[PDB]
Amino acid sequence: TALQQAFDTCQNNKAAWLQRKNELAAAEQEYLRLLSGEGRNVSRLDELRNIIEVRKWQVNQAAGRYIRSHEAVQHISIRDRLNDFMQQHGTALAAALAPELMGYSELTAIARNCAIQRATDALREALLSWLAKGEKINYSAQDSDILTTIGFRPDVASVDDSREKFTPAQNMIFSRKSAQLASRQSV
Amino acid sequence: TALQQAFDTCQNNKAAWLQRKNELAAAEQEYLRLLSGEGRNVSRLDELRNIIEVRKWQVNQAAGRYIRSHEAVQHISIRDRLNDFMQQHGTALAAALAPELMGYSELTAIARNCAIQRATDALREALLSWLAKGEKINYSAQDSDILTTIGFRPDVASVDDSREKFTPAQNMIFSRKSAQLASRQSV
Repeated sequence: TALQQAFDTCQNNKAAWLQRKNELAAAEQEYLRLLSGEGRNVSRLDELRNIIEVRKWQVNQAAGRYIRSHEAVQHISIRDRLNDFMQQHGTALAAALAPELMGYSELTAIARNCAIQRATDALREALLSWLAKGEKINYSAQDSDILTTIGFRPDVASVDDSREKFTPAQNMIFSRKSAQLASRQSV
Repeated sequence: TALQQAFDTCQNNKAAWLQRKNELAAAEQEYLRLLSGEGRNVSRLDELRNIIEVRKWQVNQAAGRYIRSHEAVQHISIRDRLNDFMQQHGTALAAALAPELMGYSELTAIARNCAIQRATDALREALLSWLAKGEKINYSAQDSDILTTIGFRPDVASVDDSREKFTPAQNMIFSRKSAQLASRQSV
């Protein structure tokens, strides 16, 4: 049931990222409205700029968390699907790889690594040959709905908000500022 | 049908390498016979040493040629077996690997390479799990005999005889010496 946990964790990350995005958008629009209002509220403008930047940092963090959760759920789905496929086709698969897979138990570390590398890149070449002809690849029937709901790739609105990286000092400063802002807004 | 050409090239390499080995052994035992005797055949001993050196070089070259041919025939057999198994179960493997394999045709170079790497090392992890659970696998049914006469690995003699390497200058000098020796023996 770990796949369901990954799925709904990704859904929660999507929800949190969207909530952060609309909060930032509302703060941006009210900041522009107040700036265009010819108001003598310099302190108000400064603290709204601070809120804007805190919201941007929170949006970046949420987008990164959602992207990593998407990667994790895709990876676990791949693990399970390939695991059952290989569990069912393993006799033929290892028969096709007998010349460099037998004796794996007693082979040395360097020999084992060389053999698995040769098997791995030969299988890579086979995958490339199969993909060359240009057919259509479909989701597994058991796990089609979850992958369709999650999507093949994360939304482009999640990668453009994570293209810039924050230094650890910036990260901790923004964490303190966000905590202070949350405490102030809670009152 | 190149597998048969690889296999009888392997057999011819047996012929050549065994001929080099037993000719070198005969020359070595004859040299030791003449050295043990009281005969003052210093020129004979010198030319015998030259012959022994060029025969060791020829044995090394033959062992290297065997290693190359054996690796080539194993690679061809692996490619053919992967082609057959992949044409058999590509739909299932694509259903397993769909989360990052569909759309590969229109993806950019870097994305294509990253997806290939992720699929490839996921398959490597699956193969490691199969090896870990400890089930033994025999050779391919279709091509069992061709790859069981040649053996799982090249002979230990072909390995330790080819362990030492020669710089290209040594290779060309030894080629010239071998040509001169062949010309002298022919007449």
